[PDB]
Amino acid sequence: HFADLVIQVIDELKQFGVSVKTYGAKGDGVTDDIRAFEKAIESGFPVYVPYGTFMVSRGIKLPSNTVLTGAGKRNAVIRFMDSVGRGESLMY
Amino acid sequence: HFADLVIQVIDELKQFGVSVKTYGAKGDGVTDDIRAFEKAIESGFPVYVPYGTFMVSRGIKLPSNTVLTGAGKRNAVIRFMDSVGRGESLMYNENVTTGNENIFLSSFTLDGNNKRLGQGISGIGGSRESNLSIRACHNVYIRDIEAVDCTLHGIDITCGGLDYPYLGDGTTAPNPSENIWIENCEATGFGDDGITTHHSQYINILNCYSHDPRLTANCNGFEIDDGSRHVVLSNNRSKGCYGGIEIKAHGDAPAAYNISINGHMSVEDVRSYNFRHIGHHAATAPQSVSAKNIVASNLVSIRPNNKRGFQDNATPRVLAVSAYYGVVINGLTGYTDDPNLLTETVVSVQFRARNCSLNGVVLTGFSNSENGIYVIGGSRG
Amino acid sequence: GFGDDGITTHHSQYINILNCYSHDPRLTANCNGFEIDDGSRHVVLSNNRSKGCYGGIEIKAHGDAPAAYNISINGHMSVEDVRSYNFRHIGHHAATAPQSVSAKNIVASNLVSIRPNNKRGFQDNATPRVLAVSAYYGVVINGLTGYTDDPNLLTETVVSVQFRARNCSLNGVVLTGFSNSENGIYVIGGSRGGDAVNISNVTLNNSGRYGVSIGSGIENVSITNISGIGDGINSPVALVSTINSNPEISGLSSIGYPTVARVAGTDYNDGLTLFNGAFRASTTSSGKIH
Ligand SMILES: [Ca+2]
Ligand SMILES: [Ca+2]
Ligand SMILES: [Mg+2]
Ligand SMILES: [Mg+2]
Repeated sequence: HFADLVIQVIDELKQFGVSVKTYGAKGDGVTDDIRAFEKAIESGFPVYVPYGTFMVSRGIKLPSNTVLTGAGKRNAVIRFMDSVGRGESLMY
Repeated sequence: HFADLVIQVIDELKQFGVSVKTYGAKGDGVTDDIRAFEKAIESGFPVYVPYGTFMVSRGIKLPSNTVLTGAGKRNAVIRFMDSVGRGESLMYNENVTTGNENIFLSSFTLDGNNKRLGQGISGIGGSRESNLSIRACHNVYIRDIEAVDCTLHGIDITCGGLDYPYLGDGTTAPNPSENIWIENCEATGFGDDGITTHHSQYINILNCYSHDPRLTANCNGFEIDDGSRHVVLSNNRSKGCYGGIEIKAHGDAPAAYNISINGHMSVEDVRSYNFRHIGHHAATAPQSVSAKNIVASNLVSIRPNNKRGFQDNATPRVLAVSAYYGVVINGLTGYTDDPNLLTETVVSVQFRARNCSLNGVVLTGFSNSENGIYVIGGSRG
Repeated sequence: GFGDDGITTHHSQYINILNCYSHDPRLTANCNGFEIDDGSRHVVLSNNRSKGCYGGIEIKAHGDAPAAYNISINGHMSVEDVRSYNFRHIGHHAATAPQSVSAKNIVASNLVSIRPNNKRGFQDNATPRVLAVSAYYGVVINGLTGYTDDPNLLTETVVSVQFRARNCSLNGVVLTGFSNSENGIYVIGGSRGGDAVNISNVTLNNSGRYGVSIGSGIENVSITNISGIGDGINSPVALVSTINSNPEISGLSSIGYPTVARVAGTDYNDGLTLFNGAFRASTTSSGKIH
């Protein structure tokens, strides 16, 4: 309960803007983080992606005027889950 | 005791991955932070380097699949301590013999601290004592790195082993580096060459800047040396060096072949573009079996001179081609405001060189040289 | 590890693709490192690399598509691809087929093709090329280097201009190591061949049994400054070869080729200087010249 206050101080500092973990992203290579992304992008803020394997169950949609910068190649990873259907691009 | 909890919350957030300060790095310009680095890299996490002068007592080894990104040039600085011995490169890959894979180095200064050794000293032998040394490695991406005060090279790409191999001409050395990318990097105050390749293939050197070497020998801004092949150099700059770009080899080495230059600026160098194969220039000497294929465009040579007296005061050149077969030059501009710097020959093709195309050349200001363009004849012309 | 193409454009304009790296596709169809496809225009590609693909860079279109036009390449490295640089317009190659109204304008510099091969068997084992130009009008190439250490990978033709292609300039070309291919540079003639092409400042280091080859029925080709070496070639024939007599030729030299020039079934063993059409030299003024 203590760490959550420290986190929510940083999440309002917005060093890179709004982090995607602020909206409930794990990036643990298992958890479906799709809803965290959609929320972060529609907020109107530059979305940042820190370290982790951010799994996804459906394609990430990108509206107008979006800034999406991560921590690097093989650092901030975005992946489709082993049970995603057909017809969608990972990012579009 | 309170701050330590706040820190250890952030250290688990991993905004850039694991910070190097998490493992006990100070970056205060005094503390030896070597153990903090080694721990961070072996953790399997992308290591981040924040602000500070991160001192070191021995060379940083880099295993396979490492991401090492800092806070920028002249921001995240890595330095050798005033009491480090001889025989190590500031940063280099762990497996010296068989190399490593998938290394990514971004946004930091590397101060080799050659200053500590005294005036006019270079590497003790082989690829040893560079600010960065990539040996026998596959898929290496080097970005936004500044290499200052270097013992040997700023950045060196080579094959397996600490010594450079000399298997004669027409040979291809074992364990070569492969798929290398070097972008936005800077090399200065080096002992031998700013940025250099050996016995390695598939390399893009882009938008870099090598300048102002410490010494007076074969001190080239960019040197594509022994055994090198399939290299593109694009939009780099060199200044105050002997050769702006040198594509050569030694006698007992195979010459660099299939090298491309997509634009270059050469400022106040001695021989702005110098291609040759040492030991294959004389008439009685055996013919090079390796010195082939150079394509160069948009070459700029500015104020070529030898005021610093490189290579026993070798005469200045905008371009010199020797031994090589198949050299294509499209669009070359040589400019000088001082006619006394170059007096012999502005451009020359020589020493057994064949199949050369000079197309679209502007040479101006060389109003005191004997020859603009000179194809030398004679016994080995 | 892609299914179709590494990096690709369609029906879009104003694009800079810079310092990228597309390689090693999963499949075996039209798997190109970079593919500037249907409807594309005004694209610059600079200092990219491709490896282990079919086409290193492909600028094409499909039959029912307009061809990519006004495309620039400011340097490229193509490693172990099948057809390092492959330009065409499918459905506009055959003689009876309608002429492309879209396949125009390609400018390319500092092109590097390394070890072109088809070991993986792309496109029904299509024959390897350093460069292949088809259908397109107005192709400029300045500074091209093809290199191989293995002569068996490419055996047919190192460079070819074909399938209704027009207005092509090959300038500053070094092809080496292709000592087992039939042709270094080949402008194919015949019913749907290439025409209106300039080949200048070309050095062939053991590359092609026929160094430069011009097919039948071709009206307008210019060949200047070609020099070849053919010692290490398996049974070399001619440094330059031309089946008809109306290409123009100057500045030919070679060592190791039994014939420097074969033109209209005639050996010119130490080279030729040939101009066609009205001629005038060292005169102040003139009227009509047939
Ligand atoms: Ca040197
Ligand atoms: Ca395709
Ligand atoms: Mg060297
Ligand atoms: Mg397509």
